[PDB]
Amino acid sequence: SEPSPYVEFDRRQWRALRMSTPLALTEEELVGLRGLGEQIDLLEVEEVYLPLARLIHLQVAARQRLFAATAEFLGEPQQNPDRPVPFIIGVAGSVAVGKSTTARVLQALLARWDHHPRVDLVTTDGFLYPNAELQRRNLMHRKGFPESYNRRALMRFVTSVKSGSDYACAPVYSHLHYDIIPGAEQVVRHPDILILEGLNVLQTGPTLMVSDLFDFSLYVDARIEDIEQWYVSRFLAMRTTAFADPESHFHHYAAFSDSQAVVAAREIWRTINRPNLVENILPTRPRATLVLRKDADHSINRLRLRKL
Amino acid sequence: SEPSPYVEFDRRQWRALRMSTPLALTEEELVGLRGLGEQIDLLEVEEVYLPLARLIHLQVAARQRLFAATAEFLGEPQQNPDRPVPFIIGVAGSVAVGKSTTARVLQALLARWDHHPRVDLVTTDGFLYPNAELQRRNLMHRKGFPESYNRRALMRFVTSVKSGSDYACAPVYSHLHYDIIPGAEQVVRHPDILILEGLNVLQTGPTLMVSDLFDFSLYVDARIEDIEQWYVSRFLAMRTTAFADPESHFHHYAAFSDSQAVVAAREIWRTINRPNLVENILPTRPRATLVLRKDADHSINRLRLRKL
Ligand SMILES: CC(C)(COP(=O)(O)OP(=O)(O)OC[C@H]1O[C@@H](n2cnc3c(N)ncnc32)[C@H](O)[C@@H]1OP(=O)(O)O)[C@@H](O)C(=O)NCCC(=O)NCCSSCCO
Ligand SMILES: CC(C)(COP(=O)(O)OP(=O)(O)OC[C@H]1O[C@@H](n2cnc3c(N)ncnc32)[C@H](O)[C@@H]1OP(=O)(O)O)[C@@H](O)C(=O)NCCC(=O)NCCSSCCO
Repeated sequence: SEPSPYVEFDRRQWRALRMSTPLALTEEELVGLRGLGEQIDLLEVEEVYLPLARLIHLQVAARQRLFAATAEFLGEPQQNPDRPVPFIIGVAGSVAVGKSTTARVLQALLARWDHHPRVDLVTTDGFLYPNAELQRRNLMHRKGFPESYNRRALMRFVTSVKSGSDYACAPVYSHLHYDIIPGAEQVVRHPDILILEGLNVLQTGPTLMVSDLFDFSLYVDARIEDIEQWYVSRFLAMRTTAFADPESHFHHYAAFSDSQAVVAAREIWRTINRPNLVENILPTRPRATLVLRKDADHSINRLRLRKL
Repeated sequence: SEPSPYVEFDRRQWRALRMSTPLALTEEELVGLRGLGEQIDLLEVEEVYLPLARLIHLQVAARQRLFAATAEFLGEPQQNPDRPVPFIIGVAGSVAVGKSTTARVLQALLARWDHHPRVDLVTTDGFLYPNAELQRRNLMHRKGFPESYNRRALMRFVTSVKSGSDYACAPVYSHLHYDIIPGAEQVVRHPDILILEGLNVLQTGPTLMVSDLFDFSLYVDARIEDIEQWYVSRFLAMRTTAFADPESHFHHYAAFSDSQAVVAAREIWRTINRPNLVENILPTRPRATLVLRKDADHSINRLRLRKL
């Protein structure tokens, strides 16, 4: 036998940990959060996301006590009871694994908490370098990799917010144009909770990084072959959604046949997304507070929690 | 202007943070902790180590609330009020920087806390591979480097203790024989606080490591040229202490002249200790909760605290 920092759960065990947590989300609101391909329904929100929201609100008060201790030690004032220390959450995972929806659902739940906390959600792609700058660094084929984001700027952003700033700015990325939007900004004003979602978020290193500022993090996981399947399938579905727009950077993909589309999508997975997942994303899975394991049908039926 | 995760202090500012913290250490007890070359006196213990001990005891209660939240969420019992969750402390730094004394002094202070906590101290060299095994891996010239320790065993040890085990074993290293002592063990029995001191301790990576289990850590820092100076000087002093013992693995060093000794000590610093410090130890300085900066005279007159 051997001791471990983690505790594994199946949905039956984890759903019981919901207790009385109310369900403040309608089936229609879920739709507004549901991403293309995603199978998440209100049942999963009850048996999986509600226990998560509970665990997170238990730790928010606790986390603040810790920051209180340091404040006390330093002989500082105290804390405007209504302008606390932002609880930062990191959501990571591979492209097409569902992390985007997971973060949006988590934000909706936490925000509808009795004390109605101001909960902001920022995706890291707003921190991607503009295509022209990526071109400069010869990184257009490495878009999504750690070095494709302005990690300095990202770290400055999260640091500014958790340090108690009145406001902090983040650039905005346009998936439609496949590039940063000139002049656009997302202003975050001292939220009570900040969710940061991106491929890169849990990465660690020789310098203090955004992951070192997280008070809680989740990794959305799945069999790599399944994620590729979801990616390719989402790619074919996009021919009639995003790619169908004449303004789309990838509008030429709309006319691909099922066959040509699979070939193109598989190649991008093989040369860009798979390498990034295997080399940079997966290695960060061990440090996540909670790992959500999804089955081939996108169903979350297993979880791994870090008690230590 | 720019926000930061750290707050810098000079001794004048930091010593004021002592408040009423009692001094339960005699000048003679300090001697029993003082390492060869070290200049630490009771004044430094009051202006620097006492504020540290205070800050640590404020965070111990706070840290436990956090583990309490998770226990509550999981619907577990509660916690024998007298067999809690061990607060783990990491102490890192270069060879000859004084980290060994710093850890021993910290242990003495914390243990003499009103509620008399059971405080254990474990140095990582007990986890060094035996010379014969180092020979096997061709690492005898890399002794001290991360790959020279059994990190798997070390992680198992710290994990076992923080997980609440009744007892955990650690091998024992003999500096006199420059090797692991066959059959020797240090038994740690559910301490309230465990201090882990070693060159490697704050290292991070692709797997969950000992640093991920620390609730607080300190890095003992200094100008690299000063540390080399301290190393060489300690080396010459050892000719009449440790090396003077016929049983010493390095007994041949006792007969070196000042000149030959400096040459030998400088070469080891250049080929082993300096490379390790620069490549593996220093890069971990950013993640330490508290950095103790020492001047050429070993004096600690600056500190960097991680509030975030
Ligand atoms: C741009 C980048 C780095 C963005 O990374 P993300 O972490 O946002 O990827 P993720 O899979 O989480 O996508 C997030 C959302 O972004 C959507 N999206 C991604 N690419 C596009 C797109 N080109 N047009 C419209 N929507 C898109 C995707 O459908 C998600 O929507 P939902 O919120 O409704 O679920 C990534 O998509 C990428 O391009 N990686 C490497 C290069 C690559 O894959 N190129 C192929 C481009 S055409 S395939 C578009 C669907 O993947
Ligand atoms: C074995 C190892 C990895 C141990 O690392 P540590 O983190 O314990 O080094 P650190 O500088 O903290 O030494 C801790 C104590 O260990 C003592 N010590 C180190 N080497 C020896 C020794 N050979 N004989 C007796 N005492 C020794 C040192 O004087 C400290 O005593 P205090 O508690 O009184 O301060 C390291 O000393 C080493 O050998 N590194 C690379 C190879 C090397 O430097 N070889 C030269 C050996 S002769 S020089 C002995 C003094 O450095």
